[PDB]
Amino acid sequence: DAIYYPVGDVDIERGGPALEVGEEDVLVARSFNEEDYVLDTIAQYPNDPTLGKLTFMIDLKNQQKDQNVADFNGVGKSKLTMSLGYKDGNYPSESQVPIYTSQDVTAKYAVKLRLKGELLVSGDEWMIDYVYAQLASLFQPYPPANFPEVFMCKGGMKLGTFDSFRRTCTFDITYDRSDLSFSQLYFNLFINLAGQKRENRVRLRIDKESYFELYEQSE
Repeated sequence: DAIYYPVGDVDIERGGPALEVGEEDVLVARSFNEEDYVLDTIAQYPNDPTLGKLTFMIDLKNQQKDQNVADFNGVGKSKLTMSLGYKDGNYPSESQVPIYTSQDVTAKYAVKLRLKGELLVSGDEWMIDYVYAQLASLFQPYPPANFPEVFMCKGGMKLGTFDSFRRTCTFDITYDRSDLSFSQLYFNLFINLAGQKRENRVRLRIDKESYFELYEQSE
């Protein structure tokens, strides 16, 4: 009966080729890091103590903003948000938050990013059921392979390397493509853990090499 949105070993990349940034292109957003940081948050469902499943997503952020661009939601520390419930993998509307918001339909965009780090569950009573990174003009479109709105989707062993028990996933992915159109741009991790308990202490290390850049392309 559950609304359940798994993505396995998927590797989707869309867009024009890597932008060779020229004099007329404009950097409209850039975030980066000077050191590693770790998100460390207990995952659990309020109001439902049913054991065995934790579905959550990560708003992906970097701590430094390029001082020549406007503030944007991709600046800060990454954070974890539970799905609507144990049997509902959707997210509340108020949590469906874009990294960047466009104000001009005619704009064409290019993105350069690196996402490097590690997801770790705590202890030995949980495993990673699925995990994927997604850049898209929609929030959690499903199945993502069916949407041209999905620009980058990297899941499972296409996202990173797991330990023997799938307690950890260590990743280092890049994306560099152009000619993108959107109203709103989303950059997230979508995760589900399966296990024997009601909660887990979840850690996500974002390595200092992680960064995000957005260009408006010269027409």
